[PDB]
Amino acid sequence: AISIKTPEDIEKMRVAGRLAAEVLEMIEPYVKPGVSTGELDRICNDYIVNEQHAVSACLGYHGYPKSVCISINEVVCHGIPDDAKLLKDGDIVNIDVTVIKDGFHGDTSKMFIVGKPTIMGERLCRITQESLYLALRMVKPGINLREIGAAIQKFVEAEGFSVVREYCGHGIGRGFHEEPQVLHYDSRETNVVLKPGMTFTIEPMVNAGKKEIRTMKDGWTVKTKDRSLSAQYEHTIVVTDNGCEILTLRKDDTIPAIISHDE
Ligand SMILES: N=C1N=NC(N)=C1/N=N/c1ccccc1C(F)(F)F
Ligand SMILES: [Co+2]
Ligand SMILES: [Co+2]
Ligand code: NA
Repeated sequence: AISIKTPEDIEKMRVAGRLAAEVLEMIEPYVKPGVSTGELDRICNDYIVNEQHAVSACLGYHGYPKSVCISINEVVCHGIPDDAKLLKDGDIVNIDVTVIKDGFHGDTSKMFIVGKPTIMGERLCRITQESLYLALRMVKPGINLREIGAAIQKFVEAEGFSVVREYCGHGIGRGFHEEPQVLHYDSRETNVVLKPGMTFTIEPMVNAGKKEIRTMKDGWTVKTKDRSLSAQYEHTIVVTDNGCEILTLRKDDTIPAIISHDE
């Protein structure tokens, strides 16, 4: 029961996506060594609310206590903005912003690397993003979700990394999570054939080591089961008549906003 967004609806996604991508533009300057994840959440929430005049879709969603998730190193997802957590040299850092504005969600996230990169997180972060872009490039009317998922996996495995299975991109709209599920791997289960006007996310979680994850005592923080690094990027898109438009693109992104397969 995939909604097909209207024109007016799609225009609201664009706004909401820009909003969400703008939070992540805003925050980069403040992503330095010595800063606290607790501090960043403070910063993004103030902005979301006061400046952007939007709400976090994070906050109180299943009891989520903070306004953005911010995962570090071997934290895979849903890390908790913690006033005592500080960023060190060498850290790979995901911050996931999801925003509602005028009743539509925008949902995006990115890796920041902090101070002096290391070769390994410099790399895992690169593949992770290329595995998103690869997939972004496949989206068009009549392709199957299954193809996309299979493709992300191969890319990712060929580099000696694994795709986290527990999480998936998703339908998005008036709801955070809508059909379809966007698995980032192959499944006889998946058989979705895309149509002009579906909105959804692509957001592969990629581990440097093995694909097994583990939730912490706090009920929230997911880690690598082998403490290997993990990394994620996410975008929201609309399928178009000839391809896709990416609705949460940033100035720092290197793929076009509009993507066409037509002649
Ligand atoms: N699937 C997701 N893509 N972006 C997000 N923020 C996603 N999920 N967030 C979840 C999922 C379950 C429970 C709580 C959250 C929260 F709060 F981080 F948003
Ligand atoms: Co997100
Ligand atoms: Co998402
Ligand atoms: Na991580």
